[PDB]
Amino acid sequence: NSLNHLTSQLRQNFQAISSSIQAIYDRLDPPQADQQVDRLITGRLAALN
Amino acid sequence: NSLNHLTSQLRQNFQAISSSIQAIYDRLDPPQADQQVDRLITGRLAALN
Repeated sequence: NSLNHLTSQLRQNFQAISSSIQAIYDRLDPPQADQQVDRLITGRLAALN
Repeated sequence: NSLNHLTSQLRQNFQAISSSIQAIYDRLDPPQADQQVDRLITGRLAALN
């Protein structure tokens, strides 16, 4: 159960524009993408916790 | 490891302007800054949990 829960957390957006990081640097300039990607980093660190 | 991990999480912004509360105030109006301070509260209570 722990692995299926952990892997399914990668679908979450965490109020980001996209759940795929490459889809963020493709859409926005690098300065704007960092403040969007940061939500994916924090949300997925909490998933590991 | 539990002490330094807990203290390092005080650096985080949790999608606020800054990690310092006194920086959230003196930059923003009170009712707006109140919403920003709440972001630090949830992030740091989760760190304690």
